[PDB]
Amino acid sequence: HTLVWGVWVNGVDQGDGRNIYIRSPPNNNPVKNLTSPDMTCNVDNRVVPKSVPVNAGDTLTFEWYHNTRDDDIIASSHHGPIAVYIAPAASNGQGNVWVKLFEDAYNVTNSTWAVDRLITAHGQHSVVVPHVAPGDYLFRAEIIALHEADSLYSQNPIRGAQFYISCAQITINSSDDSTPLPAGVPFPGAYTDSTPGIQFNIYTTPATSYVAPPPSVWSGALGGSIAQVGDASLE
Ligand SMILES: OC[C@H]1O[C@@H](O[C@H]2[C@H](O)[C@@H](O)[C@H](O[C@H]3[C@H](O)[C@@H](O)[C@H](O)O[C@@H]3CO)O[C@@H]2CO)[C@H](O)[C@@H](O)[C@@H]1O
Ligand SMILES: [Cl-]
Ligand SMILES: [Cu+2]
Repeated sequence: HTLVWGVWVNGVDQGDGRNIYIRSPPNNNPVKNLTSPDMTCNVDNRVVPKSVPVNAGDTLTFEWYHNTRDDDIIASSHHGPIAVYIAPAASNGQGNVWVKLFEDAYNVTNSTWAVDRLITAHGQHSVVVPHVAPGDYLFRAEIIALHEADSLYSQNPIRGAQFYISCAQITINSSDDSTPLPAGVPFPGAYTDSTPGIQFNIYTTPATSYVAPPPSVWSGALGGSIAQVGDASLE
Protein backbone atom coordinates (compact mmCIF):
# COMPACT_ATOMS: atom_id res chain seq x y z
CA HIS A 1 0.00 0.00 0.00
CA THR A 2 1.94 3.00 -1.37
CA LEU A 3 1.43 6.20 -3.46
CA VAL A 4 3.54 8.83 -5.22
CA TRP A 5 3.85 12.11 -3.26
CA GLY A 6 5.68 14.06 -6.00
CA VAL A 7 8.81 14.12 -8.15
CA TRP A 8 12.26 15.73 -8.07
CA VAL A 9 14.01 17.06 -11.19
CA ASN A 10 17.87 17.14 -10.95
CA GLY A 11 17.57 16.89 -7.15
CA VAL A 12 15.08 19.80 -6.91
CA ASP A 13 11.78 18.90 -5.28
CA GLN A 14 8.79 19.86 -7.50
CA GLY A 15 6.54 19.84 -4.40
CA ASP A 16 3.39 17.91 -3.51
CA GLY A 17 2.00 16.58 -6.81
CA ARG A 18 -1.02 14.67 -5.50
CA ASN A 19 -4.05 15.47 -7.71
CA ILE A 20 -1.92 18.27 -9.24
CA TYR A 21 0.66 16.66 -11.60
CA ILE A 22 0.11 13.03 -10.41
CA ARG A 23 -3.12 11.32 -11.53
CA SER A 24 -3.54 10.18 -7.93
CA PRO A 25 -6.04 7.43 -7.05
CA PRO A 26 -8.29 7.97 -3.99
CA ASN A 27 -6.23 5.63 -1.77
CA ASN A 28 -3.15 3.37 -1.72
CA ASN A 29 -4.96 0.08 -2.43
CA PRO A 30 -3.46 -2.10 -5.19
CA VAL A 31 -4.82 -2.88 -8.62
CA LYS A 32 -4.88 -6.68 -9.12
CA ASN A 33 -7.19 -7.46 -12.08
CA LEU A 34 -4.86 -7.79 -15.08
CA THR A 35 -7.66 -6.97 -17.59
CA SER A 36 -8.94 -3.92 -15.62
CA PRO A 37 -9.00 -0.47 -17.20
CA ASP A 38 -7.40 0.46 -13.82
CA MET A 39 -4.12 -1.13 -15.02
CA THR A 40 -3.46 1.94 -17.23
CA CYS A 41 -3.01 4.64 -14.56
CA ASN A 42 -4.84 3.25 -11.50
CA VAL A 43 -8.47 3.80 -10.63
CA ASP A 44 -8.80 7.60 -11.29
CA ASN A 45 -7.11 8.21 -14.63
CA ARG A 46 -7.94 11.76 -15.77
CA VAL A 47 -6.03 14.87 -16.82
CA VAL A 48 -4.78 16.79 -13.75
CA PRO A 49 -4.03 20.52 -13.94
CA LYS A 50 -0.19 20.57 -14.09
CA SER A 51 2.62 18.82 -16.02
CA VAL A 52 6.21 18.99 -14.67
CA PRO A 53 8.71 20.55 -17.08
CA VAL A 54 11.88 18.58 -17.79
CA ASN A 55 14.54 18.37 -20.48
CA ALA A 56 16.07 15.24 -22.05
CA GLY A 57 18.89 13.99 -19.78
CA ASP A 58 17.37 15.33 -16.57
CA THR A 59 17.23 12.98 -13.56
CA LEU A 60 13.52 12.50 -12.77
CA THR A 61 12.96 11.02 -9.30
CA PHE A 62 9.60 9.54 -8.17
CA GLU A 63 8.97 9.74 -4.43
CA TRP A 64 6.61 7.19 -2.84
CA TYR A 65 5.07 7.12 0.66
CA HIS A 66 2.65 4.91 2.63
CA ASN A 67 0.52 7.15 4.88
CA THR A 68 2.57 10.35 5.28
CA ARG A 69 5.62 11.76 3.44
CA ASP A 70 8.98 10.00 4.09
CA ASP A 71 7.45 7.32 6.38
CA ASP A 72 7.95 3.56 6.09
CA ILE A 73 7.15 3.98 2.30
CA ILE A 74 5.59 0.50 1.79
CA ALA A 75 5.19 -2.53 4.05
CA SER A 76 8.43 -4.56 4.01
CA SER A 77 6.37 -7.73 3.20
CA HIS A 78 5.68 -6.25 -0.30
CA HIS A 79 8.87 -7.62 -1.98
CA GLY A 80 8.90 -7.26 -5.76
CA PRO A 81 10.17 -5.35 -8.79
CA ILE A 82 9.87 -1.73 -9.97
CA ALA A 83 9.39 -0.56 -13.57
CA VAL A 84 8.82 2.79 -15.25
CA TYR A 85 7.03 3.21 -18.59
CA ILE A 86 6.45 6.25 -20.80
CA ALA A 87 3.62 7.04 -23.22
CA PRO A 88 2.64 10.19 -25.17
CA ALA A 89 0.04 12.02 -23.08
CA ALA A 90 -2.46 12.43 -25.98
CA SER A 91 -2.98 8.64 -25.83
CA ASN A 92 -4.38 8.93 -22.28
CA GLY A 93 -2.45 5.61 -21.83
CA GLN A 94 -4.73 3.81 -24.32
CA GLY A 95 -3.53 1.54 -27.10
CA ASN A 96 -0.07 0.12 -27.86
CA VAL A 97 1.81 3.03 -26.30
CA TRP A 98 3.76 2.10 -23.13
CA VAL A 99 7.55 1.89 -23.58
CA LYS A 100 9.68 0.59 -20.67
CA LEU A 101 12.42 2.92 -19.44
CA PHE A 102 13.50 1.03 -16.29
CA GLU A 103 13.36 -2.40 -14.64
CA ASP A 104 14.84 -3.55 -11.31
CA ALA A 105 13.65 -6.87 -9.88
CA TYR A 106 15.97 -8.92 -7.59
CA ASN A 107 19.59 -7.82 -7.25
CA VAL A 108 21.71 -10.95 -6.83
CA THR A 109 24.82 -8.92 -5.82
CA ASN A 110 22.96 -7.17 -2.88
CA SER A 111 20.46 -10.05 -2.18
CA THR A 112 17.58 -7.52 -2.25
CA TRP A 113 14.38 -6.80 -4.16
CA ALA A 114 13.80 -3.37 -5.68
CA VAL A 115 11.06 -2.65 -3.12
CA ASP A 116 13.50 -3.44 -0.27
CA ARG A 117 15.94 -0.84 -1.70
CA LEU A 118 13.10 1.66 -2.33
CA ILE A 119 12.38 1.68 1.44
CA THR A 120 16.10 2.31 2.16
CA ALA A 121 16.01 5.12 -0.44
CA HIS A 122 13.15 6.95 1.38
CA GLY A 123 10.75 6.05 -1.45
CA GLN A 124 12.91 7.47 -4.25
CA HIS A 125 13.75 5.91 -7.62
CA SER A 126 14.90 7.77 -10.75
CA VAL A 127 15.12 7.61 -14.51
CA VAL A 128 17.07 9.70 -17.00
CA VAL A 129 14.57 11.55 -19.20
CA PRO A 130 14.98 10.00 -22.71
CA HIS A 131 15.71 11.93 -25.93
CA VAL A 132 12.18 11.58 -27.34
CA ALA A 133 10.14 14.25 -29.18
CA PRO A 134 9.34 17.34 -27.14
CA GLY A 135 5.79 17.32 -25.79
CA ASP A 136 3.56 15.97 -23.06
CA TYR A 137 4.07 12.47 -21.63
CA LEU A 138 2.78 10.14 -18.96
CA PHE A 139 5.44 8.40 -16.87
CA ARG A 140 3.84 5.28 -15.37
CA ALA A 141 5.74 4.07 -12.29
CA GLU A 142 4.77 0.52 -11.31
CA ILE A 143 5.68 -1.41 -8.14
CA ILE A 144 4.62 -5.05 -8.18
CA ALA A 145 4.27 -6.54 -4.69
CA LEU A 146 4.65 -10.33 -4.90
CA HIS A 147 3.84 -11.46 -1.29
CA GLU A 148 0.48 -13.00 -2.46
CA ALA A 149 1.48 -13.73 -6.08
CA ASP A 150 1.66 -17.56 -5.74
CA SER A 151 -2.04 -17.38 -6.69
CA LEU A 152 -3.46 -15.78 -9.82
CA TYR A 153 -5.97 -13.07 -8.95
CA SER A 154 -8.20 -14.73 -11.63
CA GLN A 155 -8.15 -17.96 -9.46
CA ASN A 156 -8.42 -16.28 -6.03
CA PRO A 157 -9.29 -12.59 -5.98
CA ILE A 158 -8.19 -12.23 -2.35
CA ARG A 159 -4.61 -12.87 -3.58
CA GLY A 160 -2.50 -12.20 -6.70
CA ALA A 161 0.30 -9.91 -7.72
CA GLN A 162 -0.42 -6.33 -6.56
CA PHE A 163 0.18 -3.35 -8.84
CA TYR A 164 0.89 0.07 -7.30
CA ILE A 165 0.58 2.24 -10.42
CA SER A 166 1.13 6.02 -10.57
CA CYS A 167 1.05 8.19 -13.68
CA ALA A 168 2.92 11.51 -13.57
CA GLN A 169 2.28 14.24 -16.13
CA ILE A 170 5.69 15.29 -17.50
CA THR A 171 6.41 17.86 -20.25
CA ILE A 172 9.66 17.34 -22.15
CA ASN A 173 10.79 20.78 -23.40
CA SER A 174 14.35 20.55 -24.72
CA SER A 175 15.13 17.25 -26.51
CA ASP A 176 17.11 16.52 -29.67
CA ASP A 177 14.78 13.51 -30.36
CA SER A 178 17.83 11.32 -31.04
CA THR A 179 15.74 8.30 -29.89
CA PRO A 180 12.16 8.71 -31.22
CA LEU A 181 9.64 6.87 -29.05
CA PRO A 182 8.33 3.71 -30.76
CA ALA A 183 4.97 2.03 -30.29
CA GLY A 184 4.80 0.11 -27.04
CA VAL A 185 2.53 -2.27 -25.12
CA PRO A 186 -0.99 -1.81 -23.81
CA PHE A 187 -2.06 -1.62 -20.17
CA PRO A 188 -4.30 -3.45 -19.57
CA GLY A 189 -3.12 -6.24 -21.91
CA ALA A 190 0.66 -6.59 -21.67
CA TYR A 191 0.38 -8.70 -18.47
CA THR A 192 -1.68 -11.87 -18.57
CA ASP A 193 -2.05 -14.95 -16.37
CA SER A 194 0.72 -16.67 -18.40
CA THR A 195 3.22 -13.74 -18.41
CA PRO A 196 6.52 -14.52 -16.61
CA GLY A 197 6.80 -12.79 -13.26
CA ILE A 198 3.04 -12.39 -12.55
CA GLN A 199 2.48 -15.74 -10.78
CA PHE A 200 5.45 -16.27 -8.48
CA ASN A 201 5.76 -17.89 -5.04
CA ILE A 202 8.36 -15.91 -3.03
CA TYR A 203 8.09 -18.43 -0.15
CA THR A 204 9.05 -21.50 -2.29
CA THR A 205 10.73 -20.16 -5.47
CA PRO A 206 14.16 -18.53 -5.11
CA ALA A 207 14.25 -14.84 -6.02
CA THR A 208 17.40 -15.67 -8.07
CA SER A 209 15.01 -17.42 -10.48
CA TYR A 210 12.55 -14.47 -10.80
CA VAL A 211 12.02 -13.11 -14.34
CA ALA A 212 10.25 -9.73 -14.38
CA PRO A 213 7.28 -9.37 -16.75
CA PRO A 214 8.15 -8.28 -20.27
CA PRO A 215 8.44 -6.04 -22.17
CA SER A 216 12.21 -5.60 -22.04
CA VAL A 217 13.66 -2.15 -21.36
CA TRP A 218 13.71 -0.09 -24.60
CA SER A 219 17.05 0.40 -26.37
CA GLY A 220 16.51 4.19 -26.11
CA ALA A 221 16.35 4.13 -22.32
CA LEU A 222 19.25 5.90 -20.56
CA GLY A 223 19.06 4.21 -17.15
CA GLY A 224 18.08 5.02 -13.61
CA SER A 225 18.62 4.15 -9.94
CA ILE A 226 16.89 3.33 -6.65
CA ALA A 227 18.54 5.83 -4.29
CA GLN A 228 17.66 8.88 -2.21
CA VAL A 229 18.28 12.00 -4.45
CA GLY A 230 16.63 14.54 -2.20
CA ASP A 231 16.32 14.91 1.56
CA ALA A 232 12.65 15.73 2.32
CA SER A 233 13.63 16.28 6.04
CA LEU A 234 15.60 19.51 5.09
CA GLU A 235 12.36 21.24 3.96
O1 LIG B 1 -2.66 -10.04 6.18
C1 LIG B 1 -2.65 -9.65 4.82
C2 LIG B 1 -1.38 -8.84 4.53
O2 LIG B 1 -1.57 -7.56 5.19
C3 LIG B 1 -0.55 -6.65 4.80
O3 LIG B 1 -0.88 -5.44 5.41
C4 LIG B 1 -1.79 -4.57 4.73
C5 LIG B 1 -3.20 -4.72 5.27
O4 LIG B 1 -3.77 -5.95 4.81
C6 LIG B 1 -4.09 -3.59 4.76
O5 LIG B 1 -5.38 -3.71 5.37
C7 LIG B 1 -3.44 -2.25 5.05
O6 LIG B 1 -4.25 -1.25 4.54
C8 LIG B 1 -4.17 0.03 5.20
C9 LIG B 1 -3.07 0.89 4.60
O7 LIG B 1 -1.79 0.34 4.89
C10 LIG B 1 -3.21 2.32 5.13
O8 LIG B 1 -2.22 3.09 4.51
C11 LIG B 1 -4.61 2.85 4.86
O9 LIG B 1 -4.68 4.13 5.46
O10 LIG B 1 -5.58 1.99 5.45
C12 LIG B 1 -5.54 0.64 4.93
C13 LIG B 1 -6.65 -0.11 5.63
O11 LIG B 1 -7.89 0.38 5.16
O12 LIG B 1 -2.18 -2.20 4.42
C14 LIG B 1 -1.25 -3.16 4.95
C15 LIG B 1 0.04 -2.86 4.20
O13 LIG B 1 0.56 -1.61 4.62
C16 LIG B 1 0.79 -7.13 5.30
O14 LIG B 1 1.82 -6.25 4.86
C17 LIG B 1 1.09 -8.50 4.73
O15 LIG B 1 2.32 -9.04 5.22
C18 LIG B 1 -0.07 -9.45 5.03
O16 LIG B 1 0.15 -10.70 4.37
CL1 LIG C 1 -1.27 -5.66 1.05
CU1 LIG D 1 -0.10 -3.18 0.55
